Amino acid sequence: GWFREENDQPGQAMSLRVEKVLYDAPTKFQHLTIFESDPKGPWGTVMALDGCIQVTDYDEFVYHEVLGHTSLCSHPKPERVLIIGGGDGGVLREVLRHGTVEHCDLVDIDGEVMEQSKQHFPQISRSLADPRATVRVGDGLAFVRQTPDNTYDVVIIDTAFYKDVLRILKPDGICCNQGESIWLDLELIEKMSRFIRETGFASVQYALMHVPTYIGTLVCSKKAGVDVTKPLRPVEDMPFAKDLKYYDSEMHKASFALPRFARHIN
Amino acid sequence: ELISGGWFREENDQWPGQAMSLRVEKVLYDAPTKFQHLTIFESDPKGPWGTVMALDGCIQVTDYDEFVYHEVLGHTSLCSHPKPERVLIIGGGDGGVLREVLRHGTVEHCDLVDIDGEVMEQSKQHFPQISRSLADPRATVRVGDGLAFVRQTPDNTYDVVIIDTTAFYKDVLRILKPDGICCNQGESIWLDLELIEKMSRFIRETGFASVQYALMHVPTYPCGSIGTLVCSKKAGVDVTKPLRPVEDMPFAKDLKYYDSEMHKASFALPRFARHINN
Ligand SMILES: C[S@@H](CCCN)C[C@H]1O[C@@H](n2cnc3c(N)ncnc32)[C@H](O)[C@@H]1O
Ligand SMILES: C[S@@H](CCCN)C[C@H]1O[C@@H](n2cnc3c(N)ncnc32)[C@H](O)[C@@H]1O
Ligand SMILES: COc1ccc(C2=NC[C@@H](C)N2)c(O)c1
Ligand SMILES: COc1ccc(C2=NC[C@@H](C)N2)c(O)c1
Repeated sequence: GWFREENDQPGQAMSLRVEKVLYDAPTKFQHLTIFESDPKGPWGTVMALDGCIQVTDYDEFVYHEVLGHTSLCSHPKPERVLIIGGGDGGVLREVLRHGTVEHCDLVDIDGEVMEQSKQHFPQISRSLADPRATVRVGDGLAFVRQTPDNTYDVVIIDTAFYKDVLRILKPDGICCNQGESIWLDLELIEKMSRFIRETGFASVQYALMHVPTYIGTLVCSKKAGVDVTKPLRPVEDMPFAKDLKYYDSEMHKASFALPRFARHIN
Repeated sequence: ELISGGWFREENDQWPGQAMSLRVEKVLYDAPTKFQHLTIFESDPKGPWGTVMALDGCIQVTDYDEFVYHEVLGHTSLCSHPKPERVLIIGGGDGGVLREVLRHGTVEHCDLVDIDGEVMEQSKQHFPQISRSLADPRATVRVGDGLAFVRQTPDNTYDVVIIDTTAFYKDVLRILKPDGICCNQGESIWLDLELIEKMSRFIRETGFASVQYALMHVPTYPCGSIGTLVCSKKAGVDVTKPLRPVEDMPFAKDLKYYDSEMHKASFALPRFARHINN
């Protein structure tokens, strides 16, 4: 058998050989597929949601180190962190390396994702049981609505709402979401960036990522003048810097340099 | 083999258990050549790709993305050179690199050698926007093996050598002038990290003073990432910061990918790979 991935945005398909199907069922919220890919390939275990791959053993370090560290290294002293989505635990694992982090909340709508990540991606999900984390099953929209002003230093969106994200951040707050591809959806990113800036964020900057197959991130600061393109707390000064396989300060700087057709985003 | 409405399947033997497929709208060419199997087709009009070129079942050019790897190859090499007057391109029968090279006012002549005359022929036909450079009076376009060509070239002929391909490295160093920049199509840091390190190491060894690997951001590559080894003949040259920034040259604003920030960014590698560049 072969898992086939397709996008409405057509005439193209990416196919992965299925070694063993590990989970395949709808959930309260979406279709969840987990499979062991060809042992001769690099991919390891693969997770898709509604047919779109979200996690592979092989590349997960990329998007988890970028979202975790681009945001937290852009913050003067991130103590309280919210993660919306992230039920696999990867961003949480990266967030929790930082010795400044006192507490992280994680809210994912789908408790089956977390359950299934516990069983099939222990390399990613081990962080869910960290004492500095509180993991909640529920809607992030509903969650941010019922959250006090000035609760978090950083909100990470790993999937009215953006007013509430702005509201729940402290004055020096960093918001970081999963952006669309500049190839696939330049139009969406332009719109998101304007949207976010208008709802109140002072600077919005798009960071690009290098994935083995195809993504990036919007990094949003509440206070202006702050150049998020240069690390405010370089990871190189921190004890875990050599533990990371993708992210460092040079990659952080490089990530905001956009091909010319997309530059006007930043 | 290929039919209209059928699917083009791209597989890679270094990466088993995956395939990237494209829906074929119109088969344009599908025959063996003297050297390779050339396959050209119009892809799904509702997709972004347009016309697609494959050699031995490996896609080499699409209308959508060609600007990336041609701008990266053309300008990273030429903006690292004080005065690129005479330019060699090995491979590149489609003319894409050549079109970028010739944007530069300092170029007097560019030689181009591609082993397969059918590639150039079929690029003139089905990718006019890439191959229009093949008719430029400042270009001499030749059918031949690049191995024999550089073997037969005098010492200190070229300011820049660009290897754009699907003992020889001794020759490239030899035929470059003292200020020479060599540039090649590099393998993926994902697929073949080791090849790049062995390659970078033997290039330096054969006698190039510095070697730096640049990364590109492509819309799709089912084999990881495509890169470029940018190599300096003279010592004390830093290819990672543009020697002649494109922002000063009248055609900068015509480029869709490359600029100085992209140039600098391209040499920042993922931590797992950074030892390649230091
Ligand atoms: C698996 S994670 C994939 C990203 C790479 N780590 C994506 C998660 O976002 C969750 N998600 C989607 N919408 C929401 C909302 N509205 N709230 C919380 N979590 C959400 C969804 O259940 C996935 O687990
Ligand atoms: C099409 S180009 C790759 C597309 C990026 N412009 C790859 C070309 O290299 C040629 N090639 C391969 N081997 C050689 C040799 N030995 N010499 C010259 N050209 C070569 C081959 O015919 C393609 O046209
Ligand atoms: C080679 O097949 C693959 C492999 C990985 C992904 C993937 N990893 C994260 C997310 C962006 N997509 C994919 O979509 C297809
Ligand atoms: C949509 O599927 C695609 C699209 C593009 C490529 C490609 N562009 C440059 C060359 C190296 N490969 C591909 O292989 C498959």
